[PDB]
Amino acid sequence: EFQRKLYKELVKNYNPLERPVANDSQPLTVYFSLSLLQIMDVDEKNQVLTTNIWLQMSWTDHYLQWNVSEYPGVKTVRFPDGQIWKPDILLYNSADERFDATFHTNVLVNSSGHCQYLPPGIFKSSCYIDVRWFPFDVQHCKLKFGSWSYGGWSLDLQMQEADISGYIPNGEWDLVGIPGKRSERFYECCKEPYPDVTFTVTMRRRTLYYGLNLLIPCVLISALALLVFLLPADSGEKISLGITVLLSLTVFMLLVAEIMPATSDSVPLIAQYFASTMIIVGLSVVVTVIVLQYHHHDPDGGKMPKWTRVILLNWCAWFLPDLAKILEEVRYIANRFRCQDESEAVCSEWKFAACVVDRLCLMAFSVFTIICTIGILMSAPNFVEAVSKDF
Amino acid sequence: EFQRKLYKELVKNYNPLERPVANDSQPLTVYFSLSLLQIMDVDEKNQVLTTNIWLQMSWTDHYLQWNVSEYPGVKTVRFPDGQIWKPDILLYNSADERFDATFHTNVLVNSSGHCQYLPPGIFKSSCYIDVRWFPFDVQHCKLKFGSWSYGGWSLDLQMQEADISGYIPNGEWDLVGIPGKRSERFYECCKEPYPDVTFTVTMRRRTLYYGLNLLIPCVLISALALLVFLLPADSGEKISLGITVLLSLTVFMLLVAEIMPATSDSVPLIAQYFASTMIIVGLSVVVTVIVLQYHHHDPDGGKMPKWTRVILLNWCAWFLPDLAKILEEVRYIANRFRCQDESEAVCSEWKFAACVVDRLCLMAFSVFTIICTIGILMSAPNFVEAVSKDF
Amino acid sequence: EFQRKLYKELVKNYNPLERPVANDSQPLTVYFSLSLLQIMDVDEKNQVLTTNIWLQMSWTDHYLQWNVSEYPGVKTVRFPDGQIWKPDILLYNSADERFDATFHTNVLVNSSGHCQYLPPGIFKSSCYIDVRWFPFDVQHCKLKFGSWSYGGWSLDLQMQEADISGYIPNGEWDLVGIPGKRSERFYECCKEPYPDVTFTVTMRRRTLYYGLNLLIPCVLISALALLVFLLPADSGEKISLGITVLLSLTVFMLLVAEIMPATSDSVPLIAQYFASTMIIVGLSVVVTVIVLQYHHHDPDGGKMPKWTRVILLNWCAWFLPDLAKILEEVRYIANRFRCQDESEAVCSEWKFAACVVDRLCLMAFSVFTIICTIGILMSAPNFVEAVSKDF
Amino acid sequence: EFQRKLYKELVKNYNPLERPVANDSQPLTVYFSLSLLQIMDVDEKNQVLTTNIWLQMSWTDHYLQWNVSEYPGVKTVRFPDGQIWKPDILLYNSADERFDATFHTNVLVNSSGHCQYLPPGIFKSSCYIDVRWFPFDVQHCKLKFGSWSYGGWSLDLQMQEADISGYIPNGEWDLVGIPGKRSERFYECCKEPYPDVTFTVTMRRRTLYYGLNLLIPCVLISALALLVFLLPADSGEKISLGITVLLSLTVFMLLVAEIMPATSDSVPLIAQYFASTMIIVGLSVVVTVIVLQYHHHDPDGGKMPKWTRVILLNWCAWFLPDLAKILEEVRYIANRFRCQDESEAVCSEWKFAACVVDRLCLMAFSVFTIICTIGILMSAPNFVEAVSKDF
Amino acid sequence: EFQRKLYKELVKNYNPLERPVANDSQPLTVYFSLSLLQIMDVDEKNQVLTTNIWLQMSWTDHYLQWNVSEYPGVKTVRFPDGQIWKPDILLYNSADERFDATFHTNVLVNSSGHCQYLPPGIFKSSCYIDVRWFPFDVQHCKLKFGSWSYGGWSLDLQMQEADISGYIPNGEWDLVGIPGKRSERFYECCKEPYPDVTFTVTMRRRTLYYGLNLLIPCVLISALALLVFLLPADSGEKISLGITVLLSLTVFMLLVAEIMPATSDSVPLIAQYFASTMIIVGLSVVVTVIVLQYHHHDPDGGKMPKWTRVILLNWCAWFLPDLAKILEEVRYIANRFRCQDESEAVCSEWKFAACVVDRLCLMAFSVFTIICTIGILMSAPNFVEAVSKDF
Ligand SMILES: *[C@@H]1O[C@H](CO)[C@@H](O[C@@H]2O[C@H](CO)[C@@H](O)[C@H](O)[C@H]2NC(C)=O)[C@H](O)[C@H]1NC(C)=O
Ligand SMILES: *[C@@H]1O[C@H](CO)[C@@H](O[C@@H]2O[C@H](CO)[C@@H](O)[C@H](O)[C@H]2NC(C)=O)[C@H](O)[C@H]1NC(C)=O
Ligand SMILES: *[C@@H]1O[C@H](CO)[C@@H](O[C@@H]2O[C@H](CO)[C@@H](O)[C@H](O)[C@H]2NC(C)=O)[C@H](O)[C@H]1NC(C)=O
Ligand SMILES: [Ca+2]
Ligand SMILES: [Ca+2]
Ligand SMILES: [Ca+2]
Ligand SMILES: [Ca+2]
Ligand SMILES: [Ca+2]
Repeated sequence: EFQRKLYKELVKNYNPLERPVANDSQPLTVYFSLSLLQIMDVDEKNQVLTTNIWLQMSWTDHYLQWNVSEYPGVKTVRFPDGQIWKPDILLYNSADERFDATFHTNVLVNSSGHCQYLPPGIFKSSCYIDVRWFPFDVQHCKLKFGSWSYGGWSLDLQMQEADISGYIPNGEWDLVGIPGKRSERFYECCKEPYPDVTFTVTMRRRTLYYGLNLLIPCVLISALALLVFLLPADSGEKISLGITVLLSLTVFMLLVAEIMPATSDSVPLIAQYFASTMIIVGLSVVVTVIVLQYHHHDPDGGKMPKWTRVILLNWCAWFLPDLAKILEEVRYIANRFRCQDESEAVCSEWKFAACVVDRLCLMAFSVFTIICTIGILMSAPNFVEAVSKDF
Repeated sequence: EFQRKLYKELVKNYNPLERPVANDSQPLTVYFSLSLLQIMDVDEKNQVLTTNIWLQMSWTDHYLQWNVSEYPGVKTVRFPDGQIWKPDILLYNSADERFDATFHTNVLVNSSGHCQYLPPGIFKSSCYIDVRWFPFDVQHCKLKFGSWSYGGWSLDLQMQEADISGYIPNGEWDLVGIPGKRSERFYECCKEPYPDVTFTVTMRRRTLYYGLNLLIPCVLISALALLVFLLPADSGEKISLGITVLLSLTVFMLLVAEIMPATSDSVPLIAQYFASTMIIVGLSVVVTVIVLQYHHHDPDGGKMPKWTRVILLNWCAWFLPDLAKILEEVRYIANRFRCQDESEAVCSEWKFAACVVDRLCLMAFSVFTIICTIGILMSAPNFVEAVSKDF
Repeated sequence: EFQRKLYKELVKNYNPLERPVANDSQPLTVYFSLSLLQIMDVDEKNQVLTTNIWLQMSWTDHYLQWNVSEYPGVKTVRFPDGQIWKPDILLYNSADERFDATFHTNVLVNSSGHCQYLPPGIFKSSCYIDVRWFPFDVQHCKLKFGSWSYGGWSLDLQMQEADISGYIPNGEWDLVGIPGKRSERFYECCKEPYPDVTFTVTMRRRTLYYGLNLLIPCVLISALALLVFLLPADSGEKISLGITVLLSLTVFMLLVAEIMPATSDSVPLIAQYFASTMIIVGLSVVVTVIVLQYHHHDPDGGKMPKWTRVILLNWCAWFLPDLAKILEEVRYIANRFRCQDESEAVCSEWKFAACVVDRLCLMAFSVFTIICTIGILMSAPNFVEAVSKDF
Repeated sequence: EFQRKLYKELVKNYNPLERPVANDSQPLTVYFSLSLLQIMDVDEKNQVLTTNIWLQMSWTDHYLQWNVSEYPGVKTVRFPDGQIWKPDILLYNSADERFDATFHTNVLVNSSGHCQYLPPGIFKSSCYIDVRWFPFDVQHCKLKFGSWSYGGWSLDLQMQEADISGYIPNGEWDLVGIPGKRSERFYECCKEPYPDVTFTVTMRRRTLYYGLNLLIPCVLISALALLVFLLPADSGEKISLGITVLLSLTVFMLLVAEIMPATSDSVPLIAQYFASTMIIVGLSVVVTVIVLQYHHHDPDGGKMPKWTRVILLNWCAWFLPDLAKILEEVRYIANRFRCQDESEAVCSEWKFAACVVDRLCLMAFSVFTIICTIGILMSAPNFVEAVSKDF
Repeated sequence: EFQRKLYKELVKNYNPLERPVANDSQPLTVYFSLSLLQIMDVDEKNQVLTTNIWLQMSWTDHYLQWNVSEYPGVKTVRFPDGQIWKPDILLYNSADERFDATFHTNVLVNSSGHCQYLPPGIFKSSCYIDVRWFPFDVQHCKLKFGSWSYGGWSLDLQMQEADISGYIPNGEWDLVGIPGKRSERFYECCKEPYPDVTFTVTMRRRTLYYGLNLLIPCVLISALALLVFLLPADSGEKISLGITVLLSLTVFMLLVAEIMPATSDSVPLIAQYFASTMIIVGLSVVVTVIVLQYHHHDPDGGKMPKWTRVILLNWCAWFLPDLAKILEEVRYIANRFRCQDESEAVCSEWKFAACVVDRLCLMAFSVFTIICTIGILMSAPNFVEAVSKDF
């Protein structure tokens, strides 16, 4: 009975289009804050960040002042979108295709004339994502808020501390904080200045999934490709293994390339690792070809180099009537056998050379693989941190 | 003729913006309920739940009271969205990009002044999905409803029992119930408190599809990889089989990783199983390399260890003129043959050692595989339940 | 000149919110029909049906009655959405995220007061799809229409026969008919009853695509895997073939699982077929291992079982001075040769055993494959029908 | 100053809901045309066509007539959507989920009372796509326009020639023309007739991409699978090659099936080609098995057929004291050698038979492949055309 | 207090529908500019460009002129969408499905009557993308702006220089500039002319990602396929390697075809490279078949060509009582041995021929591969530029 009379009274001569103030040349103060319920999702490929937040706008209005004595028991009044005045605050860097995801909600007012506006939102923003240290990476995403048609001479934004109290953990990221900052900028459009409020979300990725799904299989594959050397040449399965491994590695590179963005600013870590692995395996294939070349060789058809063989041997050693016709034919067959034996002995020497080559290159490749893996993974700053918590 | 007159009369001096009550300081009561037609879908990857429900809001209005004697035969009247007052009840935890999926429908009123509002909706909600026990998993999804600009001093929500009578079975989940709960919370925004109504859907996954599509092939693949040992070394297909199996297993891991979320909170069961399988197969490859190492070996080039061979043998046994020239040459060839025979015998000893190694490691790996499979699958609490119904 | 005057006259004292009738307590009659232009699409995975239809609502209005003599030459008048009264008829079981796809169009009226409303629509509906007999399957999809805030005491729905005259063939389904049915239900919300109109679309899938793309390759793959037996053990390609076939079959199972829903209500046919095929091929691999076990075997190292060999043989047969030194050495070498020959003969016996095993298991597996394929495909009721038309 | 007065004057007593005419019983004439800027896209799978066009509606209005002498210098006036009357012309066969993609724009008027309305649009339409001759295919897509609530007695549509002057080439299709046609139809809804305007777009696909990406690899794969015959049986790589080729072909069939619709109306060309290729390769595998069967064969274990061998040979030929003990033992070993030689000779005969089988079946399969490829590709009507322009 | 009075005064007799000018026949001037914040994304497949920009419209209005002395301290006033007049400027070539992505914002005015309108937007445009030189490619995308219902006689567009000051680098493209141009066109719709403003964005792709992900593996694969020749025929892994490589190359072609559009206008570079690689590898397979044909060959079964062998040899050379019975049998066995030796020697000659063929074709294919790679990659104009910056 009093609420109705008050509602009649307030909009007697109102006009939403005016900035409500006692002095027309004195700027108005608006307190702007953010509240962050959830980190909905992150997309590296498209470079977008989806978040669920509540804005918080507060400002005092002169006209909507009423006395509590004449109107009893009524403390708070509400007004919808178009009936009163609201600041047209919205996101500068959006990717929503509608550009304003705010669900227009009510406005609360109390006798002094204060006014609150907490519009929720599922906001999409255009971060700049970097993968120089993927998966051991930390990301900085800035949300930039400000007014559009109102400037410093006519509006004045002041920042309050954000709110992470209701924050719900995501399960794929860790939140340090969302520090805020105010600035005044000078756009090449207009005379008067324009302020802005920037909140810088810091996130750290939890690496258990990407550590138990990518890295461990990669190291195991490298181990398997190292294990090829020991397989003796007699078994014909010496090179099918390596080629199958390379095909598997190619599949793996497809997988990882799908889940990463195409940024040419800086080369990523995981790409360095994959490149090293493929080069190592290719050199393994080449060495294996050399080995099978030495192993199969006709002693009578060819000969042997000197310097190579002697150096190889040194390195290995340090590391490790009618009766007359009868006689004639028997002599012949025995000589045949002796020649065969000598040929076989030379072949055996060839084979020993092949085995020593195998062993030497095996040790070399094991050392190279171990060193490269360790160095590449140590290169990441956050590694020491990420392994202490996630594991 | 009377309907028209009533409609004229009721909106003579109405204003939608007022909370309709006899006493302005006395709070209003609103009865809120839910009805659940269908569980539209669930998405583990994005962690979202899509449901089809009918809200149920009921409250009494003082102004829309009319006498039935003067207006005859008219019992119920209807009012659209903006003409009368409605509570702005909406979902707190939404993922719709429009944030309010409710299809604004009519409002029904009867002479006492009671009012009903049943707006339907395809609601999306941000559950927290867990896969610690996938596929034998049970999920708890909470839907949180409440008002936005109205508090306890001005509105009072009371909960009625939900409705699963019209529920349509999904074919991929089982519904236990949707218990509801009321609470009062204190947000770091405002002085007065705010209530909320939370419904906790419990779902259990039916495992026939995921049991006949994933687990059975995995066990069969492990069996095939066990069957490699028995393949004798003479056939060159001893290691191509295992490597092909590993490539297939990698493909399988791709498949499963696509259909699972990237949560680092806790390691999942199926990942434990896959890790065990890949480690087992890798050790199988290594053992096979060792076997082919022993089998192919030059007796004259090398020798044999003692402790290893004797222990191996024990374990196996418990488990299982010119005429003179003629004579000279004949003597020579016979001695050659005897030496060849001795070499062959030593080679045979090597081969027997290889076979016994094969058998021993085969039994060891069979035991390990069986034990690990059984233990990993027993680890799931719900297993005993899920196998009784689904199968 | 007369149209304008009529339009002025009709809305002189109108109000869209009243149910237009002579008697306020007498219910109104509404004739509701459907017309079906196209079956836009079907999605098994999400269980949705997308259709293009035209509603048909007809009802008489008392107020919009005018005399044709005073207003000459004007027969039909039109009214847009909010100016007159329309029944809020909409789909009960929708999946559109907007929940009302109807494109609000005009309303036609003629002097007696009759009114037509044909709003088009691309409607999405939540069918219950079943794949127990895929691809030889028939589907029943129900569209449920009714009013929301109007009941029997205040509205009365009557059904007319649907319209398939304009129906456009799809190319992937066949339409039998869309029988309609009326019912009155009692929802656990309200006192008065509520009617509903349900149209049951029946569809049959045309199988040429899925018969020439899935089944034929499957049978050919089974044939190829049968052809492995005949490959003699000497060629080392006896088991690579089968394993490659199994990998291909796994790929095929991936393909089919992608295009099918995850319903645990009932096991599907195609899954039965695939399971049978994989089990058959696995037993083939095992048999091949056994064969290569017998073929490669040292006669001197081991011996032979009796019962197995004799039974195998029976089944096959039914189915199919210095001179003294010279003499000594010659004697020795000849004895050596004789022993070698005997060993070779025993080896030949082993090999013959392997070949007979091959043949027997080949026939067994051919019989099993043929019988299972024929039985599984006959199991489908619609098969006899689907092969008469589609092929 | 005059524009304002004119705008006041015109809407003094207007009502958008009336059909504007001098005579109420005389029908109105509307000139309807289309203009086609771009062929946005085509989707075979869903059977949809996305286009960018400008409608062109023209009609004369009686009320908006003004004298140019009293109002000077003002020639054209503009009116937005709801202020004046417009015909509710829209697409009959749409797939947009909003059903009317027209961007409501202004309306232009000139003193005589003529009125223009050119609303742009990105229209989606439900073509009927056919792939009987893919990729050498020509497509007919019909766009059907007409009014909804206005008939012949009240509206009269007349068609003007379309406009392809601004047409922008797509790069994946070629446009012949868009002939238009008018018709009057009799829907089973209503008494009065209803006209319609149908434009029939004709498109021809440019085949360079699909000719250099699909066909050429297919023919090369068939060539490689032909090249298997020449590989001699001694090299164990005779059947791995063919099976790998078959796996590749399966992958290719997956690729092509993804990019084609599931229409069972008629079998497509590319499917015929793939079926022929797979059957050819399967018979190749079978022949290879036969060859390896003959090549490996124990002469003593078995014998040889007569008719087959003789016919094969003909076709090939047309196409292409103590001393006594010493003597005894020597006799024995020599007889042994002679028997071995005879066995080897019989084996050689077997091998020659295998080689001749290889050659004969090779020529047969080459002839079959060439003939089938040529015939299948000639079968397409448009082939001769498509190869003259695209290449 | 003055703002309110001014707002009352200005809209006393306003009408948004009039073009505001002193003279009704004199055209109005509008200054149009663009500002470019970000290049959101590019899609080659669908041929679309997504950008984030700010329009800039400026024009003077006669009615909204007020004196600053009477109204003190108020300099700028604001007006929302429908209250005042705005030019309906929008994109001609759009792909948004809503066709106008502009977020309608306020309008700023100052006493002289000047008016600004800066509506932001995430605009989608239909470029024409070309891949003739992918990845070393430069793209020209034109954005075409203009008015719809207003012409030269009634509106006059003038262009200001664009703004790239706030431009944010993308990380996948480089921006040269966005030159603008004005034109007057004559559409086949209307009498009066219509202007337009076209901005031509130039972009250059940064190639590090596509250079380290595609090209390097391709060259390594070609190297591996070259390395097959050196593998001696004795090892049975001579052709499995090449076929596995071809399968990998097919997978790679799938990958690249997915990420490229299906434009038949002109053949692309990367396709030329892939075609060359596959042809080279196929000829490699054929050569390998020839080699294995010569290597395995029965000397007694056949003979040798003359011209081929002699030319091959020249090119290689330039490049690089009872006792009588005893005697009889001994004679026999010795003759047997001699014949065997001669056969073996002829076989050795065959094998040497095979090896020389291997070497010659190896050098030929290495030369061909090197030349083709170098020539194909040099063919790109931008290559020399792109390698200087990106690397
Ligand atoms: C109306 O709302 C304002 C906004 O909070 C209230 O003003 C606050 O009052 C408390 C009480 O001492 C102060 O601590 C705060 O500093 C005040 N706000 C600000 C921004 O300074 C006010 O009390 C409310 N009630 C009335 C009747 O005005
Ligand atoms: C108003 O618009 C109409 C529509 O075009 C104009 O009428 C055309 O005038 C030309 C000039 O001779 C004729 O060739 C056309 O045939 C006319 N249109 C039609 C549909 O017949 C008219 O000139 C314009 N101006 C005025 C003042 O009416
Ligand atoms: C209102 O806005 C106009 C638009 O800029 C202002 O006019 C500009 O004034 C400066 C000052 O000398 C000139 O350099 C510009 O050339 C003017 N604009 C144009 C388009 O020529 C004007 O000063 C503003 N204030 C008032 C009171 O009119
Ligand atoms: Ca992510
Ligand atoms: Ca699921
Ligand atoms: Ca389907
Ligand atoms: Ca296409
Ligand atoms: Ca791109």
